[PDB]
Amino acid sequence: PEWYKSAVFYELSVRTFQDGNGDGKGDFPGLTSRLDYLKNLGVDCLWLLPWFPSPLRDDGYDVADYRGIHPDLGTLDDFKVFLREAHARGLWVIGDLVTNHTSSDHPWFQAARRGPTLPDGSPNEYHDYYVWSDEGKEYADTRIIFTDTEVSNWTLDEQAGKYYWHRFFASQPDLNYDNPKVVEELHGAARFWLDLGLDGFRVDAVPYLIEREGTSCENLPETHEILKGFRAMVDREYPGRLLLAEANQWPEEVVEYFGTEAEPEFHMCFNFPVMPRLYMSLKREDTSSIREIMGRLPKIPSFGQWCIFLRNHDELTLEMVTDDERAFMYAAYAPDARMKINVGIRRRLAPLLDNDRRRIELLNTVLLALPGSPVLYYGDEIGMGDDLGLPDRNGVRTPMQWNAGTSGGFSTAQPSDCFFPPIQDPVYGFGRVNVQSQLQDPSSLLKWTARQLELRRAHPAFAHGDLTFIETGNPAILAFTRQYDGETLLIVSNFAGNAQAGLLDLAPFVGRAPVTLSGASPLPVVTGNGQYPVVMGKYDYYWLRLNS
Amino acid sequence: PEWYKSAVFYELSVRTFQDGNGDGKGDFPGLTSRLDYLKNLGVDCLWLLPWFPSPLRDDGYDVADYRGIHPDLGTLDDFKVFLREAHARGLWVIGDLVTNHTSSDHPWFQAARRGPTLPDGSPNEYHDYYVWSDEGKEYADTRIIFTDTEVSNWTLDEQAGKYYWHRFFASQPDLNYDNPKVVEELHGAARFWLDLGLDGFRVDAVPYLIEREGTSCENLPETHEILKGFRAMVDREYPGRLLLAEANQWPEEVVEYFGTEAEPEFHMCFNFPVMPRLYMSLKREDTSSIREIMGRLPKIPSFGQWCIFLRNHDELTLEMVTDDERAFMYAAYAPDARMKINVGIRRRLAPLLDNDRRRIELLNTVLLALPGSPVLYYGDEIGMGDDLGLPDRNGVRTPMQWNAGTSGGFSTAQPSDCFFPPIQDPVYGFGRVNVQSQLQDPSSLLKWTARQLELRRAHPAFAHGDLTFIETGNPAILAFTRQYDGETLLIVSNFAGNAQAGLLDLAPFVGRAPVTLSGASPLPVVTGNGQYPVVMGKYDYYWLRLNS
Amino acid sequence: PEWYKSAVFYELSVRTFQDGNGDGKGDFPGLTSRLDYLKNLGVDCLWLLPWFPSPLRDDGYDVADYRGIHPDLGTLDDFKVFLREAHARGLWVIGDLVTNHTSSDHPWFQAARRGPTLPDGSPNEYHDYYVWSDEGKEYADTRIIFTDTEVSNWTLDEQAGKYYWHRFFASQPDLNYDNPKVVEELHGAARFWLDLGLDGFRVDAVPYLIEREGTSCENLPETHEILKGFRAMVDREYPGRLLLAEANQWPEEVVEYFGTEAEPEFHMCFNFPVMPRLYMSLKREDTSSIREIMGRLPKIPSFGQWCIFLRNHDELTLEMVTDDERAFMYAAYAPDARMKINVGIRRRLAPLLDNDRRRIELLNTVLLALPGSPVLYYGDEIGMGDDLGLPDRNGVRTPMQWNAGTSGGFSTAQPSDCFFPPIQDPVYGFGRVNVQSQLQDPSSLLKWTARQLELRRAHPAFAHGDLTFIETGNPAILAFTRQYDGETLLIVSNFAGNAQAGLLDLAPFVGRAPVTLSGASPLPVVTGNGQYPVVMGKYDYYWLRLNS
Ligand SMILES: OCC1=C[C@H](N[C@H]2C[C@H](CO)[C@@H](O)[C@H](O)[C@H]2O)[C@H](O)[C@@H](O)[C@@H]1O
Ligand SMILES: OCC1=C[C@H](N[C@H]2C[C@H](CO)[C@@H](O)[C@H](O)[C@H]2O)[C@H](O)[C@@H](O)[C@@H]1O
Ligand SMILES: OCC1=C[C@H](N[C@H]2C[C@H](CO)[C@@H](O)[C@H](O)[C@H]2O)[C@H](O)[C@@H](O)[C@@H]1O
Ligand SMILES: [Ca+2]
Ligand SMILES: [Ca+2]
Ligand SMILES: [Ca+2]
Ligand SMILES: [Mg+2]
Ligand SMILES: [Mg+2]
Ligand SMILES: [Mg+2]
Repeated sequence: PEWYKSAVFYELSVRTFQDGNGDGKGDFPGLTSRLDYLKNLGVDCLWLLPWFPSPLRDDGYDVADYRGIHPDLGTLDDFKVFLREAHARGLWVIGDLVTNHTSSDHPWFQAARRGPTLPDGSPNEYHDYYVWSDEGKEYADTRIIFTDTEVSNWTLDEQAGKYYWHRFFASQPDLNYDNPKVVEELHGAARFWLDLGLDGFRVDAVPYLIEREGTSCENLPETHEILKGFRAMVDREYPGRLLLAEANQWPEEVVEYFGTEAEPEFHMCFNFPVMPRLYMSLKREDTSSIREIMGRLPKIPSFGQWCIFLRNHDELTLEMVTDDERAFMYAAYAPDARMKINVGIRRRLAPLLDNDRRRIELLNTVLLALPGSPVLYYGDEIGMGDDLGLPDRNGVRTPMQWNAGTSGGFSTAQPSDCFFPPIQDPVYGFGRVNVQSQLQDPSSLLKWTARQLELRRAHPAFAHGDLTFIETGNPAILAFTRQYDGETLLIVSNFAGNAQAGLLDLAPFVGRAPVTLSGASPLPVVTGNGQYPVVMGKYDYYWLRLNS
Repeated sequence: PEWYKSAVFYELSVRTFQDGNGDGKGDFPGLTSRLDYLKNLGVDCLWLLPWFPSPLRDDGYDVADYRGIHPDLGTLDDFKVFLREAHARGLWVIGDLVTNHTSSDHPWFQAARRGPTLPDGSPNEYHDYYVWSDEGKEYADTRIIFTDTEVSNWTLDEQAGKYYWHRFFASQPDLNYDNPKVVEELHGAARFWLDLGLDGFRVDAVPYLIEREGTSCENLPETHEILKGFRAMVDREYPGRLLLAEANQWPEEVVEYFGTEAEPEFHMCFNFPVMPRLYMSLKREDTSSIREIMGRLPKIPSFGQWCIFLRNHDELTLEMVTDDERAFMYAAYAPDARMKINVGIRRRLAPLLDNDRRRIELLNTVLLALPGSPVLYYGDEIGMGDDLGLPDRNGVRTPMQWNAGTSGGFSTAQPSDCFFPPIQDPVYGFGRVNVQSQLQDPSSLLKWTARQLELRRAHPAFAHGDLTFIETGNPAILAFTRQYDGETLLIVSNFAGNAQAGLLDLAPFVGRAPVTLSGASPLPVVTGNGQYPVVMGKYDYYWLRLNS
Repeated sequence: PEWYKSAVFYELSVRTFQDGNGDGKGDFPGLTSRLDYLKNLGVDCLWLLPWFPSPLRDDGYDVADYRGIHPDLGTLDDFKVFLREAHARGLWVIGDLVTNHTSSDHPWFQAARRGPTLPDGSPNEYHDYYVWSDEGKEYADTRIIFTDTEVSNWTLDEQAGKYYWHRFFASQPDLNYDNPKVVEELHGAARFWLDLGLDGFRVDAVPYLIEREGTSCENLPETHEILKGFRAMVDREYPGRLLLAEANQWPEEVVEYFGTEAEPEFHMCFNFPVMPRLYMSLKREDTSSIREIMGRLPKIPSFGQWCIFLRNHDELTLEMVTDDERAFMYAAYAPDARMKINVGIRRRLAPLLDNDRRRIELLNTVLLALPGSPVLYYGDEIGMGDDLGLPDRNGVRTPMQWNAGTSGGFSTAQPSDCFFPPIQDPVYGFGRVNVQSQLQDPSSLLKWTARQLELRRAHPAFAHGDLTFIETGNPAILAFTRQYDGETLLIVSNFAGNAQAGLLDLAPFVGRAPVTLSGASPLPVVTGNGQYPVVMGKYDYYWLRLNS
């Protein structure tokens, strides 16, 4: 199969990973010096947060120049060396393609805001790069994403004397995909990096490209059409590259972003629908929603692969759960108002689970066992915390924690001069949570992650198999099979914090012996009616094979 | 009107309030020395927990003798002084009538377990006192109440070689109320205490008296009949005395336990329907469930009053809430499995609200301003915590905390020798939480409670007026009026942790000023459409009078 | 800008914070061991009370060696370790420079008092260090500061047979700043500590340096000139250090102590004029004094920052308020004779506000929201009380209360062996009020204070913004805006104990939507003419931003 189908992805932010020169900002040289770490961990493809020139009002997702390297990060030369050394070690690298909008500081908007027509009466060709309105009445009753900050998706520009559209911050005016010069402007952005050897893109905020009156301005067919065309371009000019979609929508609409066999869109999309149901189930001690929401995902094209994930650099999003499910999530996972933002909970994986390794390991094993390619968020493999004193979603973007030295090993700059402060609290600060500690610790979470990815490489059914759920007679116990190329894996997992009993419907497997993938230790042979009694300890995960 | 309509109740346990003599067990001489404190708090009626002789397998709710005083608590003489001194201070006292069942140790059951006929052939009249079955397949698919202890509501008696019935523990066999001799053993048990001057009874577990095949064995019309004859008795032989029912059922089944004007039952029932919705609304910042369960309550007889309460000696009960309501409450209010028992949450009021006085005060103001008569659980007026290392529901029955001396002022005996250990943790311990502390502190929870009761007493609409909810334009803001004898109170309460805006429908009251009950500070008069704009700070409660 | 404009200051006393060796006295080893506490609280600069050798007749403000460490506190090595550990955590430190006077035990004064001419007939260079009069009739009609102790500002030295000047205790003779050798001795004291890395100085009693006949001997131009020279010396030889002035004068004279842009003096002064008016307004429930006094303060130099404080190690000074205001304050806050001392009230914050956390929280938020940098008095963040059985102002200097073990955690010596006895009363004693308790209490005053500072960090308009008072129609409601960097904060505060309504004049902000800084909950958009109705609870603080 395709290479993204067997990849382990790792999300990181250059500005925040490793500082080479002491100025308190992460840079490409520093990242380059930590590629062995990543490769040794089991990671195949790096996804880098936006690295472009930017005023950084949205941490670099407000892009001022698509064909360069933000000075904080080094030079285009440093980037090219980084990418040569990543491929040297057999890693792929994808970047973040911000397509729905640019920074207000981008030259195109600096131009667009001079008005429709130029001092000499000739049309301003850049005015139609963005979306203007005289009074801002259009696209009413359209959802506001950054609700804690924006009262409107229209904002009046003082120089233009008109309103411009923005699905995100006001300093992030939306591009106009009804204008064909904009479609080409970002094909050209794509070519610039694909040409240098980048292996693909995470494509950002794709559901919000085209706005149409009388609709939600999400998932519009006019939007999908642009993505089909973006895929046809890459498919022709750069075979083998990866287009990955950030499309947090409900199951029926998400699968649309893969396109069809006849008309392909994305190769992979994040599985936003299952993510919140993992957390809900852990609290409810009941994995129904996991099974229900996955069952609502229609089959995807041949070339398609899901990207599975526990957390990332944004909040834990509650946009696409029901109202009762959202209320449950704030109650169970955000007991401080400060942990809420913009319809989601802005916390890291370990804090979200009360720093309980049994529960952390549990969800990571579901992450590695569900059908897709997993993506780890940087620092989650050592158990990093968060700093909710930082604004917006930056509390989960604090410096990587490398050792107990100055600034957690992130920089020789003082923690007060680092672009964000390395966490220093008594539970998750870098005197306790760092890579150097966990490399010497024989039983560290980091060592555990490495070992678990290793276990998964051994069994291609994780990467490529189907998924069939198994009845257990106990909602605390989720059980399913993964079949691929002759091998059958049984995954049994307890989402309860005490011992749980189950009776597994192993009818199709009578006469087979389940045996542990780790240590090749066999269980009683399935007999009789195949209803198989099991007991599990708290947050237990059973990775088993069903014999030939 | 009736005295229980204007009364403030207060629930305590003699074994646990005050130890007079130094042996570690609270007693009636000790309780007697604290009547002045209770008088000064603003309390009118003491409800005592079961004081009868007993092996204490359900803390005295397993009664071995309905006509005595448990030796722990002193003697029947000590009882008589206590009731003289309480009455001398204008206090009413009601006992706990454990009707549905007795202790296995009661001399009734020791006789009934010797078989249907005696060793000399004659028939054993005590056998039909309890409910029996040879195989114990009757009344199946009936709910277990103590789901964490009892596997079945039938248990084999080894000597009588049959099964007996028990809705509660196996040492608490149900009484057979088909047998009219049992109805008369409890009438005469009631008569014993009423003859001594006791002002009433709280009656225990009244839904579960009669059991019949093909029914749930709850609120059976037969059970109600027995209650009707109990009130008919008391109305005749002891006018003015009080019958109060513990009936945890859904709004439509609970009002039945009042009877009708023509056929009366209880004077008072505990308003269980609203109790869990108070907590949900605080966590959801959504006061909707309060208005809906209050709305499902049908009007009650003329003589009837609700008994409003936040907590008691039992768990917070999750039996009469939906499955999603129950699952939400576990998430929001029971982070540990230890905190759970028997479809409920075994935690004191202050721990339930994270010791946030602003929240504690809010639920109290709602407790004091809903229609009915409030009952305070002992020690919640100084903010006692709990001890969840103690079995069953004992963790909310730890000794009262009077001062910072030996065992919190409860006993001269060591904490290890007290019947329950006085709490000594750094947050709720008697070094931090005690009555001497809060009589000196000008602003303690204790003095706040005494003053809020003082303020309530000044406005009889609180105890007898009607309830009209009011539209606020914000699920977080609960607003209602109370109307009685020409007074109109307006009770606005924020259930959200941040500031909240609201538009109150004061259309009926255009032209009238609202003014504070405390301080006589008037707000702007209501005008025009009477949509009254209001802002509220976190957890704010506005007690206001609408001028005339 | 400069670091002290963003700093949160914290005032502590080494002898009283933490004893690191069991001898009952705080020391620098002990204070070093508590630095993570201050860091995690959100403190940036530690103002340490006088740490010099001294007989402690005024608790170390009678200095006897400006270049050493009082043996109670440890050695100069201990001081160096403390400064290294403070800076290693991003904490600045400043000392208390006692410029106006030395101890009578100071070597200089033991020398000066020998007479103008030594036994060998040669002159005594140290006689002219202090201020001498032959009959003590100069500067008559000049205020006595320590009115409860000192009957005159001239006292007869037994040995010199002349009169020496002292604005303070007779054991604190005033230094004579007309002698330029004196001026050099305190530039030299400054240099010593400024050379070890200390970040600056709180400068004690700076109005009273120079005395002149026919004046008040306050705020004289000759005193300001010496202070300009002190600023010049630091500006040149130690750039970036902080000079903070203690000048309790009337609003006009206070501002002089900043100097001018051309001839600079102090970087910061305490905002003494506003401090009493905060208390006046809380008792009157009328905030006009807060506005009248704030508005008599002229604009300050570019480098100027105000230091805001509620209480400190002194008495609550009533020196700079009218006779009627002072009589009110005595009536409202000094019921017992014992509570007055020298034109002022000697009580801690929490006793002053009757331990009402609502009122403690209100004034703390005004402290954090007025223009300036805030300074917290140690132990006030946990609600410490006072011991008015101690003499002078020591009642507010009792040891920090850390846990509920021996002496409250301050020392392993018994309370009766501690320099001052740690409080043990039922309301404020370390058994009820201590750090460890309040770290476990999910709702403690300590956590509140930490979180409120974090709220403040997030909005630079608090440190840096301007201030426009806003009409409300209700004197009980104090409303103002803070504008900086185009972020606009609206801060509304109720100073009364019941609900209050008002009409905010928000005309400059029509079309803006106010949202809570905590939670982002929106109030209605300002419409119409910006007359915005609000209702507030008792002692409510609305902390709002005006979303643009
Ligand atoms: O709807 C799902 C999401 C999409 C959005 N995430 C992406 C789009 C935004 C584009 O500027 C950006 O802030 C964010 O980091 C990106 O990863 C949003 O900001 C998230 O908070 C949210 O969970
Ligand atoms: O359904 C309401 C309830 C009734 C039951 N409460 C009473 C019945 C039990 C009788 O022995 C007794 O333990 C309990 O204290 C009484 O107040 C039960 O134990 C509670 O858990 C529960 O909230
Ligand atoms: O007028 C303001 C004040 C200054 C003075 N405070 C300082 C000067 C004194 C110098 O010896 C000292 O006692 C006090 O602690 C210092 O902080 C005075 O003692 C206070 O009572 C008073 O509030
Ligand atoms: Ca768009
Ligand atoms: Ca029964
Ligand atoms: Ca002087
Ligand atoms: Mg760098
Ligand atoms: Mg006793
Ligand atoms: Mg010491």
